[PDB]
Amino acid sequence: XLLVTAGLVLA
Repeated sequence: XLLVTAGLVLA
């Protein structure tokens, strides 16, 4: 995906 997380950053 294109996200905004911490911590991993996933698809």
